[PDB]
Amino acid sequence: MEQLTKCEVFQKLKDLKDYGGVSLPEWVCIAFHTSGYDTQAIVQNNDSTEYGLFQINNKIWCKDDQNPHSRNICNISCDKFLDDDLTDDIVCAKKILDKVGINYWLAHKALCSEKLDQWLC
Ligand SMILES: [Ca+2]
Repeated sequence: MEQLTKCEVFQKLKDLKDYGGVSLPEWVCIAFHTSGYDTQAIVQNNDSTEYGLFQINNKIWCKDDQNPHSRNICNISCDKFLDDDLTDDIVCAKKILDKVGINYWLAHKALCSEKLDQWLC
């Protein structure tokens, strides 16, 4: 695993600032709640696997050995979301937000609405 600090996440996610109207603090909050800042996090379910900081699934967003019949919307191999370069992770996160919305990560819960200044570095 590779856990980052809150400040490292803040700096690394700069390019997501205000994307879709989501402020930087919200992205950091999303990252904390999604993978605890672990860029190598992998979570398995019966029919799918989620990868990295943004926990992008191999059912619709990326392709891996477990599911080669993935829609591969982000057109990339999931293992790409397990390294130190968040560049492609960010490119794909924007698509998820554009397409499904912030609830891909929040699941209808208001986990990143109050005291947002707490997620600032
Ligand atoms: Ca990456």
